Amino acid sequence: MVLMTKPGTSDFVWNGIPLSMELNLWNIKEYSGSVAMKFDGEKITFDADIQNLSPKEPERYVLGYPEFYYGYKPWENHTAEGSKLPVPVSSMKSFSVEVSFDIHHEPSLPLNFAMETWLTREKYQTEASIGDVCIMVWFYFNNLTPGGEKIEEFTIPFVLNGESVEGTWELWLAEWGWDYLAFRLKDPVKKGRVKFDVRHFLDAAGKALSSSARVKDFEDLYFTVWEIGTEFGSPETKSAQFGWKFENFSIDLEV
Ligand SMILES: OC[C@H]1O[C@@H](O[C@H]2[C@H](O)[C@@H](O)[C@H](O[C@H]3[C@H](O)[C@@H](O)[C@@H](O)O[C@@H]3CO)O[C@@H]2CO)[C@H](O)[C@@H](O)[C@@H]1O
Ligand SMILES: OC[C@H]1O[C@@H](O[C@H]2[C@H](O)[C@@H](O)[C@H](O)O[C@@H]2CO)[C@H](O)[C@@H](O)[C@@H]1O
Repeated sequence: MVLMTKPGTSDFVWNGIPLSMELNLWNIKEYSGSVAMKFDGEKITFDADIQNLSPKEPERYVLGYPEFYYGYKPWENHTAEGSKLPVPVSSMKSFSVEVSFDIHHEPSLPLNFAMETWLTREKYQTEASIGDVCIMVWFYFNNLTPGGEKIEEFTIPFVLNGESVEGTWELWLAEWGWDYLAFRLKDPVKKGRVKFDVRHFLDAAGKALSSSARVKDFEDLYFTVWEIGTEFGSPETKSAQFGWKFENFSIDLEV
């Protein structure tokens, strides 16, 4: 059992895969109340009942992103030992990700269930800047839209509860300190099991950024990490009650 009740990171191994869990309240300046994140060998759970919230920077909009991840998260300069990432995007033949999840939250809270990676020019950067890319995949959202603006839609297959389906994904793009691309599933799923190949999203992103003047050689960027978690909160959020459970996690990176 790994149990955290304050912001921090812990490495763990689940089904033979080395991972990191981060009770991530990155944009919260202050709060009162409770947070708890736990891994017990079969599932990872997170619960929060916090109040008196204020952001470190409202321009960033969200307040936090409790999560777990496989690989190297640039911002924390951290990877658990034994990860196959980072690798150049061009070396990835396929990268299957599967996980069961159940998200619960008070109705008014801005929240998503989103996975993400950071594509960087150098292998072990400690930040993203111009030339780098953040790609997110949102399977659920409540009172929250992605940053930037919606520019396209893509039809990308995934397996939902064991059944192959074709999802329709909106692609939202923002040019900030780095390029932000968020694919948002149009029929969000709040509880279920999903399995999909990240390569489809990398392919769509590479097409969308083909005429970019900021992102130069997409396929030469390093795919550093795969994060799974829930962003939550807006600049007006003063309290947050929500949590989640993730189970049945597996990956298959073919390089
Ligand atoms: O303490 C280490 C380092 O953390 C920096 O915060 C990171 C977070 O760790 C990371 O989760 C967050 O990712 C968000 C991203 O910025 C958004 O564009 C979008 O992708 O959603 C992500 C999850 O909400 O990025 C921030 C950095 O921007 C601290 O900022 C830094 O001071 C600190 O040293
Ligand atoms: O850290 C940035 C954050 O942006 C979130 O979208 C915000 C956007 O930043 C803001 O300009 C717009 O007015 O509101 C949206 C929220 O509805 C985005 O949802 C996050 O993924 C991203 O992390």
